Amino acid sequence: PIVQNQMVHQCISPRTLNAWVKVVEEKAFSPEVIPMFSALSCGATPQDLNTMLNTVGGHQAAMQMLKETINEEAAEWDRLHPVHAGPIAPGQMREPRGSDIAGTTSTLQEQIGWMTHNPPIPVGEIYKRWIILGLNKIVRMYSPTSILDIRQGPKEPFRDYVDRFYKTLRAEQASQEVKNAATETLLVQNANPDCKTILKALGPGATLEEMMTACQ
Amino acid sequence: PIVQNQMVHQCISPRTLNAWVKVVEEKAFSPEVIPMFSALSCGATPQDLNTMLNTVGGHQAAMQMLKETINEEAAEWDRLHPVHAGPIAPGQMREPRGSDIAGTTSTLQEQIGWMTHNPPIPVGEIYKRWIILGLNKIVRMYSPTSILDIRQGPKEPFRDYVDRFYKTLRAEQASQEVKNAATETLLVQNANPDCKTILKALGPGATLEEMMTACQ
Amino acid sequence: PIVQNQMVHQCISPRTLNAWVKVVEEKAFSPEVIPMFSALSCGATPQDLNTMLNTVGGHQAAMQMLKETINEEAAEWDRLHPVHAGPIAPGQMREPRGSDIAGTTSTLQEQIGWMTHNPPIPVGEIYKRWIILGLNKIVRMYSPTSILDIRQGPKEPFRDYVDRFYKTLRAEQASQEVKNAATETLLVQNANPDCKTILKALGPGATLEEMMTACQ
Amino acid sequence: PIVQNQMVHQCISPRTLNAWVKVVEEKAFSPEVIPMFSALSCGATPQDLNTMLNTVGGHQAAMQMLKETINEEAAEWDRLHPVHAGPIAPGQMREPRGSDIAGTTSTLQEQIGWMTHNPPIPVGEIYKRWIILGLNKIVRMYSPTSILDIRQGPKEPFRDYVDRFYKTLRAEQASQEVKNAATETLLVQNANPDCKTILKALGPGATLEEMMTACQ
Amino acid sequence: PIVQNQMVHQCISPRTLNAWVKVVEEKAFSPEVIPMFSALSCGATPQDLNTMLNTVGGHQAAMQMLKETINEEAAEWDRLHPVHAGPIAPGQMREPRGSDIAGTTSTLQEQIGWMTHNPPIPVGEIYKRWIILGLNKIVRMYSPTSILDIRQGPKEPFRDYVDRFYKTLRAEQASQEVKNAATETLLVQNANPDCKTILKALGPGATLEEMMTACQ
Amino acid sequence: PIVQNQMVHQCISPRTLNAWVKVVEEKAFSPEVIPMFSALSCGATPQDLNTMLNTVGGHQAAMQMLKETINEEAAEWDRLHPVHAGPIAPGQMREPRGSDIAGTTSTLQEQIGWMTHNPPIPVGEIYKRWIILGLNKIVRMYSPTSILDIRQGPKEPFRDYVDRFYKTLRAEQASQEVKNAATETLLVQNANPDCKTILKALGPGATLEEMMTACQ
Ligand SMILES: O=C1CN(Cc2ccccc2)c2ccccc2N1
Ligand SMILES: O=C1CN(Cc2ccccc2)c2ccccc2N1
Ligand SMILES: O=C1CN(Cc2ccccc2)c2ccccc2N1
Ligand SMILES: O=C1CN(Cc2ccccc2)c2ccccc2N1
Ligand SMILES: O=C1CN(Cc2ccccc2)c2ccccc2N1
Ligand SMILES: O=C1CN(Cc2ccccc2)c2ccccc2N1
Repeated sequence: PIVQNQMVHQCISPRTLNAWVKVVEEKAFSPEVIPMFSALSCGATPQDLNTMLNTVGGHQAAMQMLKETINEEAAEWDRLHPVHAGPIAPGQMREPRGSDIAGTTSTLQEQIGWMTHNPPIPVGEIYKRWIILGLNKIVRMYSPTSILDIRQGPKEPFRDYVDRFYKTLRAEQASQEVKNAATETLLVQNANPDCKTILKALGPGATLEEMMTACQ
Repeated sequence: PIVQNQMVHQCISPRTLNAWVKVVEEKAFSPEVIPMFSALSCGATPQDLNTMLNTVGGHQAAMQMLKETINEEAAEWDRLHPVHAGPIAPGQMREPRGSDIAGTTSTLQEQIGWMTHNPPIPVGEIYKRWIILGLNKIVRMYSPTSILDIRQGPKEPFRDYVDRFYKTLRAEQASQEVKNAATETLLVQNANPDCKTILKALGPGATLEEMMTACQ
Repeated sequence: PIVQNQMVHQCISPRTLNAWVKVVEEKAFSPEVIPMFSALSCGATPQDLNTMLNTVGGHQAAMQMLKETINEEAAEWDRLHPVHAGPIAPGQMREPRGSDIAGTTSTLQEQIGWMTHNPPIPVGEIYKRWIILGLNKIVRMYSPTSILDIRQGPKEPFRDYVDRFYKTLRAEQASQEVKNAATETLLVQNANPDCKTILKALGPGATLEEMMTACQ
Repeated sequence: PIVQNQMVHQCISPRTLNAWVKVVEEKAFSPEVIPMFSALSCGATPQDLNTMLNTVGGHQAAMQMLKETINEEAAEWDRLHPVHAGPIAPGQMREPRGSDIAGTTSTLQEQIGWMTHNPPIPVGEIYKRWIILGLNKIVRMYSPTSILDIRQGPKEPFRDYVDRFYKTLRAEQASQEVKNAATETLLVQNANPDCKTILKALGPGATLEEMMTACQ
Repeated sequence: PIVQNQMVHQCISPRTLNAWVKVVEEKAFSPEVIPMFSALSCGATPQDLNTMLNTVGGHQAAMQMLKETINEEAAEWDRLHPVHAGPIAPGQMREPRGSDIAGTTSTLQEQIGWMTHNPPIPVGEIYKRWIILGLNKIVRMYSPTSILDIRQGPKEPFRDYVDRFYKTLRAEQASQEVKNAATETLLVQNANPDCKTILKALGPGATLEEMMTACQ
Repeated sequence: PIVQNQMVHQCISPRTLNAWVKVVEEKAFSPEVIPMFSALSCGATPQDLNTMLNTVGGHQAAMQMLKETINEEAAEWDRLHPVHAGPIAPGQMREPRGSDIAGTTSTLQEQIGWMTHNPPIPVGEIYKRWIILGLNKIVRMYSPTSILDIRQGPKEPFRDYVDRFYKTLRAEQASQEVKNAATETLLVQNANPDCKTILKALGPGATLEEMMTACQ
């Protein structure tokens, strides 16, 4: 990555490389893997971002969908920021293309130059955005269960049902508005008869704390 | 986080990310997880605090109650510190809102600016307070056992009973006044007949050391 | 803790937090846990000392006896160093109370101010002393076996007997004078008949090396 | 390696040495091992590159093919950059040969001199290129399965088939053009009858996301 | 310990504390534990040396013999370097006693003062010498087998016999002169008849390499 | 070791000490242990080199052959660089002897003085050379199998045979000339009849890549 002490390139650490590989091995495309990807790639160059994706041995269908997302974003970058086709000014910073941000057509030195310019051209953060957009599509793709089939079992603790409910909603990537809203509708409709009766009785404007307390 | 050598942003470490994920995996919302959360989030930006919460794959009912606690606190921040609605002074520090402290509407650069201002606007510590208040509600919620059902078994060592007693009291979050007070009342009432007889005999003003020595 | 490079606050490390939690999990209140507590808390602020104690999930009877020891010491600090009750001199160092040393009524900034004053008011070391005094009472409390029941088995190697003997004496916290003295008395009385005969024959002023060599 | 704080030699870390040995033990010449080799050898001298290859205990047929690749590249370096045969200018930088880049005929000091010259003679990066070219030949060699035998099982989830497909294609080292192209041909021909029918129906210009969604 | 960047006190690391505890748990007083003790205590203060010994939970007979060795050495230090009994010169370095070197009567600050004086009074290294002398007595004590009972089995590879032989000799702490000398005498006498015949035939002045090659 | 930030002594790390001990425990005198020894001893003083060898608990026949190799090299150093026998010039650098390089007769301070002189007297690297020469003799000694008994099994994959072949050749320490030469002779003679027929047909000047491809 690029770190302080002034802004300089540092080798990606064995600890970082290993954490990323292990999390994918243990968690595949469970949603929590995305924020972990983001955090492990703090200060990453495009090269570092390619390194972490390349070190993954499985999930090559995901990696191939991911490349499709990156080309779409690359093409929209190029549509928005076309670069003049002439030869570059001797010893001057060339403008980055989509493929330069994705690190397919840029060197580490070019990447350093952009990310440490004043002001920075933050190619690391631009590419991380493309990748995370791509990873989110995959999370949703690999979400195995519709929220509509998350229903509380006759003998299932309400807390365990809410855990499954909100885990499913996270993979299906319903926004926060739909997370706080489902609280007074689908969460209750999908509750078992006993709890549903208690939750109906509470009235509307019940916090999730109040609902969860109410169903024991 | 933000650390010295002057005050600068540092990437959250793989060691830190992994410790937090593991403690939640092993301990869920056992009370000792909260002080561990606090310590692992030493110097954290709002972004870092969101990162540690986001990296958690389970407990999504807790994470959703947590968001409710954060909105209540956000709203009370906004009620107490309203921000002028105008466009910002070029290159000047804007005042943070509830949502800026919770890191939903603030950038890392804004967060750095606040936390490294002279004097600091300590948005990291303000948000950690909201989160810990939220986590404590959850600890109490997930405390499975009333102190009233913690009673010493006929053949249970007094020390093991006191361990269960004070573990339960910690999850139920009785204050220190009620921890030092329960010593001369509920701890004795909940003791087995043999030990209760010994503890009655000691008289009042017996230290817990004295009680525990007295019951072998 | 507080460390050099000048004296500055540093976050307690994940490695430190984890070592302390694990040692308590593996060793409970075996005496060797105390010197390990001391070493893991090198340079600790009162806050850090509370952090390490708070991160412990079990042993809440011990943690509650510990608080009793800390209040006694707090009260003796207050008896010895009363603080004037007036409002503080603007931007000046207030004097610490018992509760400020125990970190219940002091901020991290106050704690830093004291421990980095010239000369230091070493609140970290004052509190570590209180805690270790408290932990030693607990070690002795949780010592399961009187030295008087440590007797060499008919077929037990003398070395294994001496190991049990001096382990017991450590938990029971006999001073060094009583450790070097027990050598020519209780160690011999508690030996098996065969070894006792050999040890009687050696005469007095036999080193433990000489005794252990003598009993094969 | 060579790192900043100015450009200086640093010992290869135990963490780095161990990561490389373990990845080869776990993954042999699975393609993801190459980008991991590249990342673990960030800032490496030729000596460091020889160190990581030498620390490998198995795969000596691979290590011997690797040496053949390195001699071919060494010979092409020498063909392109012949060095004058005279004795060197006292205290001056000699020009590197193939064998000097491969670290068989160069000292660490010479390697440091080249890699830290202004501008650098980047012998570390030149040698890493030779080695990675050699490692890629081996990956392809050790790829056990033709893409032509990757066909979706009657009851095999389309996602699992695509994973095998694109894993195989990676080991066989088909370029990106042939990865994005196989999408509308061999991936579909190799699908099971049910999915093939669905994929035929989609028409051409279907994204892999669209195909994978379409086959459930 | 005391380290450079000028000479300053550093906290003993969790990694160091844990390595020492584990090596004693795994290896007890096998001779290789002593050089490991020495290396783990690089730059140690007397306090650090007491910390590593105190963190050991077993082997309290050894720890008690160790204290006897330390008092003997302390007494010989005092016999050789008596200290004037007067009160100290305000703000001046007092001379260390045996008990000050063993860290029983000295503070960390005093220890720092001595070890960082110009020239250093190297109390860390003086105490490490006493301790290692004490640990060596214990290694020999706990050596279970006389070299005289190390004899090659009828079917035991000569290499395995030599391994047992020289392991035993190390615990029994025969000097290097007696290690290189035993080569042409006891090693051969203790060999099995077949190998003994081969070794007799070699003649004297045979290297251990030559002997080991000769016996297959 | 000795490291930069100017050239200064650093404690050998717990990580380094542990890596070396573990590699010997897992790999004994498999050839790959030597380059790992070299890499773990980067910047080592003679003292550090003795520390790593001393920390090894087994293989005392090897350690004793090793000492014989070190004395031979010590004696050749003394034959080549005799030292004047007079008393040293006050506060001046004495010349090192064989035994000073092997760290038996030199202090750490003397070792630092030599290795940090301008120019350096590189006693660390001189001793590492002696040791590695000694370790290589042992690797060959402990190589269990002649290359002549490495023959491809009727049903053994050619790749697995070549792996055994070149592993054996590495332990037997045939030079690179004999590794690249054995390719067109012994590798083919030792192949099974089927593969031998294919390899004979290829003709001479076949790469190992070509041979391995040819035998499936
Ligand atoms: O090296 C790389 C480059 N890219 C970007 C890319 C984008 C589109 C097409 C090819 C490559 C990548 C994307 C995803 C996984 C791994 C990688 N590995
Ligand atoms: O990213 C985030 C932001 N917040 C604050 C928030 C507060 C209220 C509503 C939405 C978000 C959060 C809170 C809890 C767990 C995870 C997260 N993750
Ligand atoms: O936060 C804390 C504060 N104290 C001191 C205290 C002293 C007396 C009464 C309450 C608190 C403490 C003591 C022991 C274990 C954990 C803690 N945790
Ligand atoms: O030491 C080395 C040197 N080389 C380069 C070399 C190149 C060609 C011939 C001999 C040596 C090497 C290559 C591959 C694996 C290990 C090593 N180990
Ligand atoms: O704290 C200590 C002090 N000493 C030196 C000592 C020397 C003689 C008598 C008492 C103490 C010690 C020696 C050995 C193991 C542990 C320790 N722990
Ligand atoms: O301390 C040491 C010194 N030497 C050199 C030596 C050389 C020859 C004779 C005695 C000692 C050594 C050599 C090999 C293993 C361990 C060690 N340990």
